[PDB]
Amino acid sequence: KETAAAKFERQHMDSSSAASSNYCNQMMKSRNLTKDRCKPVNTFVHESLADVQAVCSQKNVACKNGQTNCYQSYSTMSITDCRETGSSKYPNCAYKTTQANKHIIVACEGNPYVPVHFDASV
Ligand SMILES: O[C@H]1CO[C@H]2OCC[C@H]21
Ligand SMILES: O[C@H]1CO[C@H]2OCC[C@H]21
Repeated sequence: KETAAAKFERQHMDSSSAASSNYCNQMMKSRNLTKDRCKPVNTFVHESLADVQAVCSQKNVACKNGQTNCYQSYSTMSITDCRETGSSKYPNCAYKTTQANKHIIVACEGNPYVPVHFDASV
């Protein structure tokens, strides 16, 4: 199917600015993140693809799994955190939409060196 780079864009990119309270419910579904199960948590970045791709040349930091290919953005970015509620039960996945402005940390790989995993937001 899709590549790791493409999967990252599908799961985490939404350049279309600060996200409603129904945002995650619609987005998690439209991006096919509720196909096999209700993905517990997810984060969407409201910045241009170029700006997110540029993070691969920014601050090198350790990944949560111990690998060394993670990078933290020098500036904060507009992001939306999606967290599954308790009343949420597949195939009816319910999410809590939370907007914020924080630095993002992504793992990069390949040639071209691009984001392939969203590690965290700090
Ligand atoms: O869960 C509530 C929050 O905002 C409403 O609009 C659509 C669905 C909704
Ligand atoms: O499993 C139970 C716990 O809370 C309910 O609401 C939706 C599904 C439910």
